[PDB]
Amino acid sequence: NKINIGLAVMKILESWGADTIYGIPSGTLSSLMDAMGEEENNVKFLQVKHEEVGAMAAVMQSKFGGNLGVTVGSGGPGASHLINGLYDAAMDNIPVVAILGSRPQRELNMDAFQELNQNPMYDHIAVYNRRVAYAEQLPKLVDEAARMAIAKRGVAVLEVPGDFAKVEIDNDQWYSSANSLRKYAPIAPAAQDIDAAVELLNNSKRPVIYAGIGTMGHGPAVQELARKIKAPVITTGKNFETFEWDFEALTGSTYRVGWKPANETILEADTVLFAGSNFPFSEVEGTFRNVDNFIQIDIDPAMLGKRHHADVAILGDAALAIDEILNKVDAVEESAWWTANLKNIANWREYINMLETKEEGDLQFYQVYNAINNHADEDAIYSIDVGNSTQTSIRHLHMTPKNMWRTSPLFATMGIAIPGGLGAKNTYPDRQVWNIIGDGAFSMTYPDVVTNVRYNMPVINVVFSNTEYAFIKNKYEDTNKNLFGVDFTDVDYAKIAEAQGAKGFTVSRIEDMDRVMAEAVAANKAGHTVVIDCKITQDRPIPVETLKLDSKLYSEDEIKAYKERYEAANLVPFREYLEAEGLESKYIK
Amino acid sequence: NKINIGLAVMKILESWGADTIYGIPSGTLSSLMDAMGEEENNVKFLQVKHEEVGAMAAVMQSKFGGNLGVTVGSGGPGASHLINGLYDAAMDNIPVVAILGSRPQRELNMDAFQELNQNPMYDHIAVYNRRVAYAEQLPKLVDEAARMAIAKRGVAVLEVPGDFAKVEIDNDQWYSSANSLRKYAPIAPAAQDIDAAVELLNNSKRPVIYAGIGTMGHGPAVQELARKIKAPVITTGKNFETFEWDFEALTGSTYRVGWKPANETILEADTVLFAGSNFPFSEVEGTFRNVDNFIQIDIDPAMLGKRHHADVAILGDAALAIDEILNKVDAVEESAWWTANLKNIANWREYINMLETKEEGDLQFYQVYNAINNHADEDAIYSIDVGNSTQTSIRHLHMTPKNMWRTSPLFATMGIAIPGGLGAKNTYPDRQVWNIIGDGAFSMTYPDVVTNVRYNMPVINVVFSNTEYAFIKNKYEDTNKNLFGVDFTDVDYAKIAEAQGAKGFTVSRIEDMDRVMAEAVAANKAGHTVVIDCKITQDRPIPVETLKLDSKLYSEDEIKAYKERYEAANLVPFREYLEAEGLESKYIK
Amino acid sequence: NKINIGLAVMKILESWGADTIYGIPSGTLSSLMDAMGEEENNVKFLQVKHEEVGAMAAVMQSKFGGNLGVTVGSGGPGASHLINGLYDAAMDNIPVVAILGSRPQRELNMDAFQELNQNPMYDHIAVYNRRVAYAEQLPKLVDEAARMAIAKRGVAVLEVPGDFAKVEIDNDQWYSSANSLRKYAPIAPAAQDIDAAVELLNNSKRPVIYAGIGTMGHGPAVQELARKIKAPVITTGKNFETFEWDFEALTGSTYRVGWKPANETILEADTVLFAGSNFPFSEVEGTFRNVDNFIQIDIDPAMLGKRHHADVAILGDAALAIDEILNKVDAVEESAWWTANLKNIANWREYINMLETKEEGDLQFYQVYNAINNHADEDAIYSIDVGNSTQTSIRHLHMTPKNMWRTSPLFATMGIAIPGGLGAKNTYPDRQVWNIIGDGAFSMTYPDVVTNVRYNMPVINVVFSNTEYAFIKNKYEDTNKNLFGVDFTDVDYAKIAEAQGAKGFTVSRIEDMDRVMAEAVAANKAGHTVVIDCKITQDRPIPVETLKLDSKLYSEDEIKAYKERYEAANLVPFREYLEAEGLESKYIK
Ligand SMILES: Cc1cc2nc3c(=O)[nH]c(=O)nc-3n(C[C@H](O)[C@H](O)[C@H](O)COP(=O)(O)OP(=O)(O)OC[C@H]3O[C@@H](n4cnc5c(N)ncnc54)[C@H](O)[C@@H]3O)c2cc1C
Ligand SMILES: Cc1cc2nc3c(=O)[nH]c(=O)nc-3n(C[C@H](O)[C@H](O)[C@H](O)COP(=O)(O)OP(=O)(O)OC[C@H]3O[C@@H](n4cnc5c(N)ncnc54)[C@H](O)[C@@H]3O)c2cc1C
Ligand SMILES: Cc1cc2nc3c(=O)[nH]c(=O)nc-3n(C[C@H](O)[C@H](O)[C@H](O)COP(=O)(O)OP(=O)(O)OC[C@H]3O[C@@H](n4cnc5c(N)ncnc54)[C@H](O)[C@@H]3O)c2cc1C
Ligand SMILES: Cc1ncc(C[n+]2csc(CCOP(=O)(O)OP(=O)(O)O)c2C)c(N)n1
Ligand SMILES: Cc1ncc(C[n+]2csc(CCOP(=O)(O)OP(=O)(O)O)c2C)c(N)n1
Ligand SMILES: Cc1ncc(C[n+]2csc(CCOP(=O)(O)OP(=O)(O)O)c2C)c(N)n1
Ligand SMILES: [Mg+2]
Ligand SMILES: [Mg+2]
Ligand SMILES: [Mg+2]
Repeated sequence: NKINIGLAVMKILESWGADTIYGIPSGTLSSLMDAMGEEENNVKFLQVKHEEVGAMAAVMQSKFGGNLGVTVGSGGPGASHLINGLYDAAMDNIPVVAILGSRPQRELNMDAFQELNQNPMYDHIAVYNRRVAYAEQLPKLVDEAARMAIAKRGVAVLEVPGDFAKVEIDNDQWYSSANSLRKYAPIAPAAQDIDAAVELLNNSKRPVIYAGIGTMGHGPAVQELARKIKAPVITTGKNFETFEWDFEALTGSTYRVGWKPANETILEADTVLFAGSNFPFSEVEGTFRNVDNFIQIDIDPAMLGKRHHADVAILGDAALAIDEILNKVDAVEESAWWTANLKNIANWREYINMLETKEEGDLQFYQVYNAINNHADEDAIYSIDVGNSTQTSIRHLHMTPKNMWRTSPLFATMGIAIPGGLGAKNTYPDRQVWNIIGDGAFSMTYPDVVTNVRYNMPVINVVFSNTEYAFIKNKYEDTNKNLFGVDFTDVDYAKIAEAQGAKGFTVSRIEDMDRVMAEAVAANKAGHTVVIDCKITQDRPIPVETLKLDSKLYSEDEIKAYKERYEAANLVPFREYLEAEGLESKYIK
Repeated sequence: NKINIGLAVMKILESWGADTIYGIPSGTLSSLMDAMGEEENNVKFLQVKHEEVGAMAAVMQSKFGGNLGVTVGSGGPGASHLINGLYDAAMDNIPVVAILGSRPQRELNMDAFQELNQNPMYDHIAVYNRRVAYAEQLPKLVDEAARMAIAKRGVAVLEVPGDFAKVEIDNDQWYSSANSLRKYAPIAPAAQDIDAAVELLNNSKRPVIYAGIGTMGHGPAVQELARKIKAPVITTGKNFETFEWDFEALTGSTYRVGWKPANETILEADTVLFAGSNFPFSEVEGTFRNVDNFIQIDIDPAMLGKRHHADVAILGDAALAIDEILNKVDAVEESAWWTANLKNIANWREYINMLETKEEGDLQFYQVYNAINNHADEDAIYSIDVGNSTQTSIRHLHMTPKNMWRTSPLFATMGIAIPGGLGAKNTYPDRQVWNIIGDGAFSMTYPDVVTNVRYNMPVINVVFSNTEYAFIKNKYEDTNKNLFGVDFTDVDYAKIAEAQGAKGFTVSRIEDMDRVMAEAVAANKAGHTVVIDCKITQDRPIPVETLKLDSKLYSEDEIKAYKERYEAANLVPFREYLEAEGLESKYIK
Repeated sequence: NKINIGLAVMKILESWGADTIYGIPSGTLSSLMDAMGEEENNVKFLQVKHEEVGAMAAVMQSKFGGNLGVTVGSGGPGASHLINGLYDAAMDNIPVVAILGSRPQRELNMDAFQELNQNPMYDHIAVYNRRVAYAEQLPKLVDEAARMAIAKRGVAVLEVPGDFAKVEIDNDQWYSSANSLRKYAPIAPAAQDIDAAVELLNNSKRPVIYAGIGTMGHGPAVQELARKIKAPVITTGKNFETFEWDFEALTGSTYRVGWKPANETILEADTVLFAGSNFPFSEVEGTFRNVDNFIQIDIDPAMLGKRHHADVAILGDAALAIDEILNKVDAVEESAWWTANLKNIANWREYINMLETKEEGDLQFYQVYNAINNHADEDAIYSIDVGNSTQTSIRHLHMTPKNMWRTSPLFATMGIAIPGGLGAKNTYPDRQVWNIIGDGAFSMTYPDVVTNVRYNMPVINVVFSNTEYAFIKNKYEDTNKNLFGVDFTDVDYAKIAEAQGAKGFTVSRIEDMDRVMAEAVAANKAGHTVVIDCKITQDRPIPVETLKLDSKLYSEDEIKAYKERYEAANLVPFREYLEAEGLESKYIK
């Protein structure tokens, strides 16, 4: 009883649940692909236009809760095109199997055509990186690659000479260890550490909960704890979906891609409950410079006390920890700290709502997000690209745990949106998927819009056309001293979409946004991939990391100019709200 | 309130329990070392003669249950000398902090004297590998390096420009996260998996327990389980101390560095309980080629089903798993399989004992080990080097859990013995420490014998002088086809020892061994480091991976020659014992 | 017609002149070594005690003008032990072939015993780094490795699975490209650039010639040019042998390992003729801070204008360039600049000679060098280790082009002396070879003294025993602010030497030095390797990089203390000599 090595490989991938391979077919990968669909195998190939899109899609697939992704790249240039997707997965600790094709074994080291040592290529970021030495061990290595990708939460790479998959072996000369896959259940926290945390929280006059994705799946519990001890909630740029968008005590996120409330709260807080987070701006932006006590909860020992000295360290699942704390902590009836924060939050929501609900004028991204909120399904999935217009989505999207919002948050590679949409739609074929993209990022990946069309994976692409980079337009004055230089004409994305078999729309006026969005959604429900080219203004989101509103921190002229520029006449500095409740700023003046 | 960065670094190391730095002082490391012993700091420097010895000692320190080790290497050649120690730690998953000195910041990239990019040097094996960008962050990075070394169980590397440690900072500009150190407690296994294991064990006619270091600390329980279900025990080359050397059912280890019983048992077994092991020879030597069922217990998901398909996979602490299995499994009163094995083991012990107890003649390593057994403390520590004479120690040393036996088991670097002795003696100053070394390995490290002398860390070095490499003398016929070529004259190690301030002994006769060993131990108890130059024969340990004893596997001539060569006339093939109990070989004929 | 791959490999090495392989025999290298000496092959194996010594010897062999060296390291720890030797070769641009042994092909990627990916190990420093993919291509790759090592002037690395060399192939399936070896002849400089150089030299009032090893073989011409235009000569730490030690206008080298004259001259010069040098201290020590014009000659375009802006750049052989300049430049009859320099040099020689010729007292390295000068052959070879006592040899050894002086000048790895002696003696069996070593460096390599003994390669080891590191004792005050901490007892090296089959001597008094040196040389001429343990004082060489002698640069107290400490009462600051000739310092005051 013999079996083709390529088929054995497909059977192994199938056993691990990796039923989708992303890439472009070619010579150095043909032997493997030729076995797909054989003997009832269910592994399918999803062909992309650029390998980086395939790599990112394989990765985003897991981020969205899908199966283990597999991405391939032909010897040399195909393999190197995977880099942005693999680095993203490495930094986000996302499991993914990358198979690098290669010239046949006989050609290795001969300086043959497109023949090179690809082992160095991804050695720095991989959790597994090997060049298959002979055909007969390919199955064992693919099996281990999957096992390692999952166990080590990262990129497992295999360089495979193109002649190996054609070889035949005895069926008893291969096996899958997928049946032995086991994962650790939630780890219960140490009572000693939970008690120390409870004591600090009980004695704090200004507690604040800072929740990262470690709290995913436990938003209701966090909101319950927040209300019990009257502690406002701050979230991370990756964790907005965990909370009800309209939660009374949600202050948003800190720093640039955040809200005004969160940025003011963290500088006035006394005790922080850092739950399931590895906020990267912590040290360099002095996020916790005014905090007195720091309590951290995490399942990874490497993270304990990393972003700030921890007065209390809790090793364990955030869910279990939050529950234990919720049960032991004292209830707080009233709090000036809480009252002041709720008003500060309400003030901010009045501002955001007024921008979103404008009725006429030149289109701004604010109204595009408004239209999305008015037409999106309650369980819609959002694949967000990297840029100023897209990341500001967290100030507008009315999400809940029913949604999923993913991007490239740390490596922050542009072009992640479209790949994300493919991974999502592949995992949830009957679910509404949105790709929110800036024109710069769209320009790096729009050729792959045809991929959604060809594979009947309908998505809604929302493109923000604002000529010059909005975000980049904010780093030649706040850091530099000269002008700018980031111009771009204006290509017709809607026309390009039509040329690709997709449905294109173009909108540039607030009064036309709702209708255009309605037609776009209806078109998507008819099974079409759509591209909405939103010609927006040059307006930038109000800089919440530099709030020029407090008269004790900035001059009248500054405040006046700041308000006029961002239409923020009605925003009120947090200190006013603190003082209105009988409290005083702990750092201002 | 200011503080020297070097001192802050020492305070951090002290907080993590890393109170010993191994290396050689010099310019590119002086700024750091100059702060040692300041403001009551207790971090001490242990100066070696070769940096590789310092690196290996820092690593072996942890292997022996000591504190986190720190090793330093001066810019360029000092740092590169650490390689063998770091690779060993990487492959053994042992935490260790390596600090690479470097030319001052101003000289970087200038192609100055001894100035180079050292980031590539250890990037492949490190769990952390960074070049400090500016003086003020050195404390934070040393703190994280320790946190990462421990959490990731590996090598954390920092390249430190020599001018950084001289800089001063505010005391509030640094902190240690050592107080937040937390580790996961033993993980309880899934009842479902324990039950599946119990069912297989209950229905097995020939069960065998294969225990690796995952069972460290639970030998009594394993021995109890072995007796309850009448399953012989096989151990790994790293796990002998876990069992009482004279346990009735201990068959030893498989393959070359093993015993005859274990090698025959594994080929006749039906069900294997692979507990806490990652035996590297599994696949390439077909260790489990005749097994029917395979049950594996491990705390690392990456290992489940790695060395063989697992019919049952148990994720969890070996201790807890063994206890649960012991409690649920059915007791077995009698077993022909067990009886046959006990006799096979007894036959082997008769052979080994007869070699160890010879009374007169040219010295063989067998009698050296006999002398060690007759004079060593019950809690003696053994630091074993890499070679034929030293590794065969597991066939002779009468150990128990009261002992510790460590070597370089996977990377297998020669020269690990002396460094191991330093790490051990540093951790246990009042405990008997033995370094068992071959002359080849001794020749790579004997200059450091002076280190034990100078720091008053008395150890007993036992050197096997056999001219040509015993092990290497067995790879020019069993693999090659030509002669050999591994000669060495015979230097006077005892004389060298005296020249270094140590006490030297020379012995070449069996009838002189006991007295020499007695004087050596007495000398060590007087506070002296000793070197026993054992001039042994060219005799090689009987090859248990190729037992030429069964008349159905080898010819009369072969058996006759095999017996005469290894004085094994009385060894009896396991099949005879199986048949004597009414059983039949499952593979022979 | 078939041939063993191992033999084909040896035939190829032989054709490239690589007739000596350094290393230690073992399993993963046996297949290759088993073919040595077959079918009249003349490649021999030189067995060392530590692989780093083998690597360094293979490299030093070429530095001393020998054949292409080959060094081997067994899979894992053997290969990693080569690092210090390979990094040295990489930084010095010395050709060398390194063969890394490896577990058999079938074991690769199986996580077998001592099995690992060694491709990352030396990728950063190698000019060629490949893992042989299959047995049949081994010959082609060894051939290319030699071709690349030589053409790229660096380290060519091949990882070779241990089972490949055993395979047989058709004799017509391999060939050597050694017959096609071709090298570029000296490149003639552009007349345009030579003329620009001549013009500057002609118009300079204070010309100085700074000669690096690019001038090797052309010292007489440089000395002739120096005299013709009356330009003093400065040499590099690697180029002393190029000049007659007593040349009237030789000022020595600049910075720490240099002479007083050179250090003062460079700061007073106007035009520098930088010939064949890449002096690493140039920028970081501001060597040329006071120069007005800079003319550089080099055969490597990458070096032109590297160490300083070049007013004139000459691409070409230093010999040809010097000759063209010598022929076109104007002769200079007299020069105050020249006269002042000759007197400054003479003053320095009076100082050095008085220290070297002391008659009685505690031994200092000065008198050891004196004894060497009085007994060494005119064509003696000097292998110098890294340290304060050894590098200061350039202030004392009376060398000429008949000698060869080599060390590890840039990577600066300690332990280079003994390996250098092996490479030298292997290349010149009937030539006197000296290894000058500090006790610290000796302690990292003395086990290999037995290698010279066993292979009958008689060398004279001169060891400076000064307890604490002399050089290191000068970096805890001139850079740090605390005490020191670099103590070492005092082992009996002479006794160790005797134990190794060598002849040991011990000397600690000036009045005994000549006799001891005489007996040592006579013993070496009797075919014995000798070890002279020179117990010297703690005295440090006078710091020429910080001359506290000029009353306009330092205080009376400083000058007085400086003179008393270094017995330099009679040294006169260069400015006095300049002013005596009617000139003025261009920077002092
Ligand atoms: C252009 C751009 C701008 C951005 N701007 C901002 C900004 O202004 N503000 C902002 O906040 N973000 C911003 N981000 C996102 C930011 O870079 C980070 O990716 C994000 O804040 C990290 O969020 P996190 O801490 O929730 O999760 P991660 O960094 O993913 O860390 C999660 C932590 O939770 C732990 N964990 C996981 N599971 C559990 C469990 N069950 N129990 C306990 N612990 C668990 C993990 O071990 C880990 O330590 C931006 C991103 C981009 C691309
Ligand atoms: C020259 C030389 C020759 C050798 N020859 C032999 C030989 O012939 N035979 C031989 O057997 N060895 C030999 N060895 C040793 C061999 O190379 C391996 O290092 C050794 O067998 C590995 O043993 P192990 O499986 O116990 O542990 P490891 O390889 O260290 O693996 C231990 C396993 O236990 C798991 N674990 C850890 N803690 C727990 C826990 N609490 N609960 C559950 N699981 C846990 C780990 O995750 C891991 O999978 C030799 C070594 C040398 C240097
Ligand atoms: C501990 C220690 C201390 C030291 N201290 C000092 C010190 O104080 N002072 C000092 O001077 N040195 C010192 N050195 C040596 C120093 O580090 C350098 O290695 C040495 O100065 C480099 O000398 P170089 O310029 O002659 O040659 P290299 O750096 O080898 O460069 C030679 C140049 O010549 C060129 N070249 C080669 N062939 C030709 C040709 N035919 N024609 C033209 N150009 C050619 C090359 O391309 C190259 O640019 C020390 C070394 C050590 C280990
Ligand atoms: C692949 C990649 N290249 C470059 C960058 C740098 N970068 C970050 S934001 C940005 C501007 C992107 O502009 P666009 O997508 O048009 O978004 P906008 O800021 O205008 O909304 C750039 C170039 C990046 N993050 N990723
Ligand atoms: C650093 C290092 N170099 C080389 C090897 C290869 N090797 C393995 S065993 C061996 C022989 C060692 O001989 P010795 O220490 O004399 O022990 P013996 O086998 O004679 O008892 C060698 C060279 C190794 N394991 N480590
Ligand atoms: C392999 C290596 N390790 C460390 C250094 C750092 N280093 C440079 S000089 C020196 C002192 C060496 O002392 P020794 O050989 O005794 O010579 P001395 O200075 O006393 O004459 C050291 C440790 C180096 N150059 N190479
Ligand atoms: Mg844009
Ligand atoms: Mg030996
Ligand atoms: Mg010294």
